[PDB]
Amino acid sequence: AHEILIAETEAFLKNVAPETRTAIISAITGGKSACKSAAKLIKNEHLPLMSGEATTMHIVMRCLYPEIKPWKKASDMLNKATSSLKKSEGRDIRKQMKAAGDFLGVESMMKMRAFRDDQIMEMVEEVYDHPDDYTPDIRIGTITAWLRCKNKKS
Ligand SMILES: [Mg+2]
Ligand SMILES: [Mg+2]
Repeated sequence: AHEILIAETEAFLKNVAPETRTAIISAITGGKSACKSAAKLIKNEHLPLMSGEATTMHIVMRCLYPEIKPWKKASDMLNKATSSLKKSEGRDIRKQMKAAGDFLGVESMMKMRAFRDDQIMEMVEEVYDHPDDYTPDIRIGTITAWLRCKNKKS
């Protein structure tokens, strides 16, 4: 569903410059080495992105290629954003994510269970903190659904 992911990332980045957006999108669709390089560029904050835009893009990139190490700024952010969740609540979310299977499943899970922002964000934290615990379909689906949610507020 990486095609839909790319589309949502493009929309998420609509307000940045072309070359810049083009540089990011071209890299993330350019293979593992290209995406890795783009993630390093992102975390070093050389591009003129807002803090939230940079962390969002690093999450997208690590979700695509989990060999990319975690950026503390993004990691810490997801921790704070979900700090009010009981461990039991997160346990339920892990199971439900897995059972969701793919993008359509994950989107449906978020909507039909009327998830709060913190619950959505716990799904994103699961894929960012523990990408290897989830299939590519779940990682991409979760991040796509998350980006779709944000873009609908634009
Ligand atoms: Mg965490
Ligand atoms: Mg958490």
